[PDB]
Amino acid sequence: RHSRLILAILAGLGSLLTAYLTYTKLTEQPAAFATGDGGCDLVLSSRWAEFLGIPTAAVGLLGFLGVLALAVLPDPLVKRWRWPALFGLVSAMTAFEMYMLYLMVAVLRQFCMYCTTAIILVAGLGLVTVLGHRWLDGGKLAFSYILVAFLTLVTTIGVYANQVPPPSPLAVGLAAHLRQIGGTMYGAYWCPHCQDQKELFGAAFDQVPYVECSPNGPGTPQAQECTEAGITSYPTWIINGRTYTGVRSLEALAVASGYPLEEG
Repeated sequence: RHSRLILAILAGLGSLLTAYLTYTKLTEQPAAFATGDGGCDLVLSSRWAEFLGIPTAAVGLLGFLGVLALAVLPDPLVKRWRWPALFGLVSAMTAFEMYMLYLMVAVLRQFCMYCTTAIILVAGLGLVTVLGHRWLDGGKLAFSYILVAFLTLVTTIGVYANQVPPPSPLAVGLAAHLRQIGGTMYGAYWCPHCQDQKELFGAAFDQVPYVECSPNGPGTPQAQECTEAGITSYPTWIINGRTYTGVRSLEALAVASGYPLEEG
């Protein structure tokens, strides 16, 4: 009943998923499955999927390679520190993953199988670590978690708040011009490319006239308003009667919008 073999076995698998989720991003190859419009295509290609410059998969590698090491190292300065070390580490791993899951539930509204697996794997770990050895302290486990979780979440968010810079400075100037001219961007929410186009503006985009094209996601016919103006792919800008395809630079959009760029 008590075992740390379920640890090394899950931690091994965890290591492999993470390993070639990293190898994928790190070589920019597509994920073995997906590319079916949004999904792992959006998720993996979105920001967040990188953490402090490296792949977030690569972060999860350190996690899954940590938990494996502890589980596989024989009882050594670890005998005393194994089952607390394992706990703190896995606590962190569950916390991170709940925020990742949150990202998918809200503020991506999209899911990834490779990412879901990760979660379930860590959920297997979380069960095992709690039930695979008891201190029967109760109060400390409940505390220790709430600490580590709070420490993970604070750092995690504080890294992802570092991820998006201010909408500066024409980013806001243009978003107000587009709002006034009525130049509109048509795009999906599941579209990675549109997310990129949204990225260039930053928090300024909230002014931009946007038309959500598929309110019911992938595989379902697009909203009428998009089919009326004659959209095919995303993103599409119709600014001043003229239509423009794909992502374009703030400079390129300024030209299409009649915004006066000044450098003298």
